[PDB]
Amino acid sequence: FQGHMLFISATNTNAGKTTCARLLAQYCNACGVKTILLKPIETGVNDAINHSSDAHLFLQDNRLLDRSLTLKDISFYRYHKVSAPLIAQQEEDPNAPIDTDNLTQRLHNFTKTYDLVIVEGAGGLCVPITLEENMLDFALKLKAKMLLISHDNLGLINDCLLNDFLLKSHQLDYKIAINLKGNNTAFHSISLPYIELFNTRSNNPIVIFQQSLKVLMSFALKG
Amino acid sequence: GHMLFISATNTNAGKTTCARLLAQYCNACGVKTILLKPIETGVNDAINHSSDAHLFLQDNRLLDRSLTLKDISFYRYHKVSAPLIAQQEEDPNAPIDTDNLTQRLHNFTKTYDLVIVEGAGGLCVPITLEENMLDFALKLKAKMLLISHDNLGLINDCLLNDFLLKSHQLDYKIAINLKGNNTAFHSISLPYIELFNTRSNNPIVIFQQSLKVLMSFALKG
Ligand SMILES: Nc1ncnc2c1ncn2[C@@H]1O[C@H](COP(=O)(O)OP(=O)(O)O)[C@@H](O)[C@H]1O
Ligand SMILES: Nc1ncnc2c1ncn2[C@@H]1O[C@H](COP(=O)(O)OP(=O)(O)O)[C@@H](O)[C@H]1O
Ligand SMILES: NCCCCCCCC(=O)O
Ligand SMILES: NCCCCCCCC(=O)O
Ligand SMILES: [Cl-]
Ligand SMILES: [Cl-]
Ligand SMILES: [Mg+2]
Ligand SMILES: [Mg+2]
Repeated sequence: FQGHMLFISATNTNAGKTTCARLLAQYCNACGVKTILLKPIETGVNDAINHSSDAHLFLQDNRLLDRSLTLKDISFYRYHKVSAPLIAQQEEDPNAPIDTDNLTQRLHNFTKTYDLVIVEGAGGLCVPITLEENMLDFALKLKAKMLLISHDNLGLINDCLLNDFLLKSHQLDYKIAINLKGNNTAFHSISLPYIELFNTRSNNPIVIFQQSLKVLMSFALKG
Repeated sequence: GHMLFISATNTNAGKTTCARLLAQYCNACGVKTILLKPIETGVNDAINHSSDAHLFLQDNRLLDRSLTLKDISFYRYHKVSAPLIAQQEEDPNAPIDTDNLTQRLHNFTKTYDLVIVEGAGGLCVPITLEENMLDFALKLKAKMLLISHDNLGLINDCLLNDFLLKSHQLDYKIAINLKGNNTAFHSISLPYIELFNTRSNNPIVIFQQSLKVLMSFALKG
């Protein structure tokens, strides 16, 4: 068995990566698709004090599959500073640059025992991890598939398209999904019309996450 | 005259404020500078007189008192949305004409040293079925000043835009709109910018610190 890998990134931080990741994993696992959730690099955390980081939320979902799992098993580079990882690393752990080769082995390792390995990035695509590498670079090195989450507010069109432009310029499979809040009545009149229009002319349509679980599972497992 | 297009990482980033600050500086230095907002959305001119165009109008009147809103802003809609969406809903029979707009903007270069043009929202914001703000800026053969917010997340937003801009044949600069009370920026984001700048031939500057530099940029041949 060789399992599949889905990288999850976003238009920016605080866009819905974590929530959507969980929602997708939940769906997959319910359909009998054995799915683990990973947050390899995380910043803005203090694990002595609080247990509500993305890695912690992931850990508790993952433990429904493998109770022996621990935080250190699914998250590897963790910093207090609320910043890009590179900046956090340099300040808090100067002698230990983030090793993407290491990270890759570890993420791939999970594909040996899981049908689907979901990997949450940090912040957006151009967020720097090392002197030489950013999150997009990392996703490419992993040879993973890309799910890019967008916010659902005024300004999403610009953000989606900027990211579309960057992604389509690189050799990877990707989908862009909008994280639509249920109570967001404005979206369907304000943004959705351009998205519809954009989709008629694009071979890589932008979908609405909450309405695309089945479609996105398929995408994730395609090969 | 010279033409500077002003866009941003997104809407509500500081285009209007920075545009005014730059015009103010220019005009003070004897560089005759007009401020234009050709396309604007989310406005209701009967009720509210604080639109970007209105602010521009009152600045512009220090140079030419006869000027009126309709002279410096041409497509204006109530809907708080991308212009294309606003147009289709509010004025279906009148697509935005970028050829027209270009004439009208260029026209001002005849009588002004510098013509500053505020876009709407960001670069990929659609104006017509075929064209977005970046397209428009290219058609204008204008120079590009892209304003960025100063918050957590600016790196990503700056670089995304850098990527898109550097992929096209235009001169541009990216300026961070740094709030004066923003102590966090200097330790949270600035380090990466400095680092980025050491390795890029198109460094990211801090707007409030770069008025003279940006004026020069705007007037360079
Ligand atoms: N559909 C939704 N309804 C309510 N809150 C949401 C929804 N999607 C995301 N959020 C909230 O918005 C915030 C975004 O954080 P997160 O899911 O961690 O995004 P990111 O991983 O991109 O930082 C969280 O507090 C989360 O609970
Ligand atoms: N450097 C700054 N310092 C303090 N307030 C600012 C600064 N730049 C913009 N603002 C304020 O924040 C808001 C940003 O809006 P604006 O400048 O119109 O953004 P945009 O033109 O990109 O939509 C305005 O209300 C403005 O007064
Ligand atoms: N009031 C200013 C609104 C300008 C257009 C909004 C940007 C659309 C988007 O990128 O989703
Ligand atoms: N915990 C979220 C913080 C990590 C993302 C910071 C993004 C850096 C930037 O693009 O300026
Ligand atoms: Cl669950
Ligand atoms: Cl003034
Ligand atoms: Mg998260
Ligand atoms: Mg404005």
